[PDB]
Amino acid sequence: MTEYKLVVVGAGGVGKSALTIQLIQNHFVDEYDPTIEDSYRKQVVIDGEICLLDILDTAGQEEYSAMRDQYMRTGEGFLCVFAINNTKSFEDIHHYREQIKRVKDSEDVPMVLVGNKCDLPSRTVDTKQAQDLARSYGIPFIETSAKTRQGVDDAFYTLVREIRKHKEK
Ligand SMILES: Nc1nc2c(ncn2[C@@H]2O[C@H](COP(=O)(O)OP(=O)(O)O)[C@@H](O)[C@H]2O)c(=O)[nH]1
Ligand SMILES: [Mg+2]
Repeated sequence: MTEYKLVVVGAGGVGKSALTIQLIQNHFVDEYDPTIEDSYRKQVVIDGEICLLDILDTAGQEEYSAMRDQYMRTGEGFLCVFAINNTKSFEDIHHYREQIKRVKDSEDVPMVLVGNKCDLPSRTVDTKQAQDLARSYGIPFIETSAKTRQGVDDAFYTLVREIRKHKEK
């Protein structure tokens, strides 16, 4: 069966680890070592196709590790994550998209913009802002909550759909 290599990137503390653990293990972790970068694997059914997901949950401390460049070169799709209560994390998104495009040496890279923590009442990044950004990038935008599981499957599954279309060119 097809294996899709997904990489989750974003500013520290936006919920990259919580989103992945919720997707893989169906539970909300409220504190996960922020220096730990690992890979998680899950078999899922997306649009009737059985496939395997290999997800890399990046950590900022591990960026200049020997394996980061391998997982970056091997990654087919990227989840660009920000938190809706973190204005700076949203403002940083452009750096991550630029880095991925630079490494892939490609303008068109399968990507999805994710606004995490949508369960929280305090929101400093409005949905209109993220929608405008994703539309200018030509990528989907999905609101998620690792706590309540809202949008978690949709975020990862859409990235898989983005990967499939890129393959069919
Ligand atoms: N309320 C809420 N808190 C979250 C959500 N996602 C992550 N968090 C919390 O935000 C903090 C940082 O999460 P973490 O996964 O370690 O972020 P990371 O540094 O990107 O890996 C942790 O305390 C999480 O419990 C969410 O969807 N809702
Ligand atoms: Mg983490």
